[PDB]
Amino acid sequence: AEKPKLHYFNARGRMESTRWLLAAAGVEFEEKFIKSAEDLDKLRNDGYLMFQQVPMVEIDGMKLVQTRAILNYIASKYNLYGKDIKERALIDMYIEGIADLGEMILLLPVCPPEEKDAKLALIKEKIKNRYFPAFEKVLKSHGQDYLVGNKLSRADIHLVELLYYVEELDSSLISSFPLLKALKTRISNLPTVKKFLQPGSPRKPPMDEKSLEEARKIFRF
Repeated sequence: AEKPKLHYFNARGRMESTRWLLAAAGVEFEEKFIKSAEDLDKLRNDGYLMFQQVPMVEIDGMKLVQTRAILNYIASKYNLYGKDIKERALIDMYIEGIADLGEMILLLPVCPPEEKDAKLALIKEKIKNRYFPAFEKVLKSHGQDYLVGNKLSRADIHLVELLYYVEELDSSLISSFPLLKALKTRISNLPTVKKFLQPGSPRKPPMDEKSLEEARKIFRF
């Protein structure tokens, strides 16, 4: 069948968790990078972006926009979304907390510089006091290797992706959560994820100053 095609900037941004999810599911995909304002204008004008924004993923005849719509579909299609309505509820609750914290971290770079130290301070405090205790509590409550249903789900993938970003930000934040460390290690050793973490995969690097400043110019934001 049609191989999924991801339209995004050549950057992590809002497409990276989709790259993680597809790669962890063992699904081949290709990428079409938006290099210029002209590239974005053309996708807009031609009608392929419902709300004039990317990420956009072509999969199974559809042109999907909205990160959560994209991820929701992929997770169902490849059975990473639980076995029933009640398991989806747990997965949804888990990954929405991950998304909330991920949104903060996602936006720290474009945070105005006079307010950036306090944004970071607050982020670190929510990690140690709100989010990391909540997932450690889940893992300790059942002691199993996966967050939900004793079976790999999107929740494990999204969580461990976030754990890598939190390491980039501050290695010490995970130090008092041994079950999160153990999750990160096990998920990273699943063959599909291990390959995704090795060089040459579609996994994207952190944004750097040159790349951010240049893209701020090209796309005026």
